[PDB]
Amino acid sequence: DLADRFAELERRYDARLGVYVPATGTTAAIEYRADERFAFCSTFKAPLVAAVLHQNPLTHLDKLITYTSDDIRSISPVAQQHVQTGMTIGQLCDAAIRYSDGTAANLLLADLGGPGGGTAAFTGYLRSLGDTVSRLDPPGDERDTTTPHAIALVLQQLVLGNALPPDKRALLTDWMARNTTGAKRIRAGFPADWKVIDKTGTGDYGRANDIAVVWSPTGVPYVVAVMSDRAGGGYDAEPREALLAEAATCVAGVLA
Ligand SMILES: *C(=O)[C@@H](NC(=O)c1c(OCC)ccc2ccccc12)[C@@H]1N[C@@H](C(=O)O)C(C)(C)S1
Repeated sequence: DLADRFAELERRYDARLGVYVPATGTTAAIEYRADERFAFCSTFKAPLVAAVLHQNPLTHLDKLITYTSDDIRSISPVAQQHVQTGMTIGQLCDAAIRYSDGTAANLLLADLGGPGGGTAAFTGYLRSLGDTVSRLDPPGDERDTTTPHAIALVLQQLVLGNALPPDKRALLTDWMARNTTGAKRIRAGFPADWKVIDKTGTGDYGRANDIAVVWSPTGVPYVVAVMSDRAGGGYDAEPREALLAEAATCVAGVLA
């Protein structure tokens, strides 16, 4: 049984784990806590970049955005070394996905505009793709959570579907392919000849997420959503990337 392995991982890492791989032609859904809520964390940044991409002509990626000292409130490795010059929407997009740049995310939200610095327009974007589950706005807390199941179906639609026109779908896909942050999660649990694109998230209460699209060596695709937290260790509990790698390995197994 596959759920025994997963429960084993949860015991080992003293974690709660969430896994969802949506069904295909010959494969059934892989699901484990696939319907419980977990924080979004940085993972929202991927569909956030789709939101922006969808919303505008491609040449909008060339609009220059200025931001100051007070705009830099979270880990922002790219927004630090630009604050002077400014940054383009495309550069912010690049930074949001590939480096999980928090300031880049907050500026891209602000670009979407509307109430709540853009989080309503954002949620609106998710409703439009049939996601009634997620919500952007404390383990368990309703706010800024999604389910392994809801996010995986969102990513499926963005990377393998008609949510974005080929050209814009491509741009999203490329940024995730060249992610710098996911080396030790889903990537690590799949053989080197499977091609894996992903966006990660990480937070307090030992939260660690990875959402990905994978392609078998013969080009068959799957969406893989892995979400976890470790409330057992309190606010300052450490994220366990291993747990994510391991789960992926167990998922790599079934799909190989
Ligand atoms: C999005 O998850 C980012 N995470 C954090 O900035 C973050 C955090 O955010 C609340 C404002 C709270 C606690 C921690 C603890 C340790 C690292 C980061 C945070 C960025 N994304 C992460 C990712 O895995 O994609 C990251 C690159 C480690 S920071």
